[PDB]
Amino acid sequence: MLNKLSLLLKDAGISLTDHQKNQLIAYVNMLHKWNEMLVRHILDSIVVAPYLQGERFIDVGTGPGLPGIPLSIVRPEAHFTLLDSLGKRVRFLRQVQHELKLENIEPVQSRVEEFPSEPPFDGVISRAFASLNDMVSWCHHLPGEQGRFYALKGQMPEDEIALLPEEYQVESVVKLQVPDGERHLVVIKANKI
Repeated sequence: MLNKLSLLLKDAGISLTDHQKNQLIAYVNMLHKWNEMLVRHILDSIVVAPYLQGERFIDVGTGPGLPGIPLSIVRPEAHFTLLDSLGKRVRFLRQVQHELKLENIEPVQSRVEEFPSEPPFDGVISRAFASLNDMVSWCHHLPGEQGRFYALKGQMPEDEIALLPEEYQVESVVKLQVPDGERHLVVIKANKI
């Protein structure tokens, strides 16, 4: 009830068509039934949306759709595959897809490998892993030759970056100062050859 007002207050800086906001609104009512952390997860997912390069993305271990759903709402021209191992989450995501009438998402049940990934993704995102290294190791088969790994951290993840395999490079780090509210988006790519 008061979650929206807070979310509206936070969006101060991000534009959103009434349509996009209505989908977001419905999503919060559905997510609430599924269950201030919620608002914070929705906001984080939205602020990062602009930095995802490409048109084909996958959210590994999406759960009830975080950051996946909020991302699909604010990036209508991009396609988001929402992956989870538990059919219960996938079924929820399908309801959401129906309620908000999302046309750019694909709820799919499968573990990381059980997933085809025939046609590579431009971007892989996830909040299910303990560290950057874990994420890249588990999702390594997903990004195209030019695809990227996106991870949202709080303070500069110096140790985790240092623990990244030589075969992977931090292409960029986006320090976000909006909201404490310290946020760093790490963009990783596999080194060629």
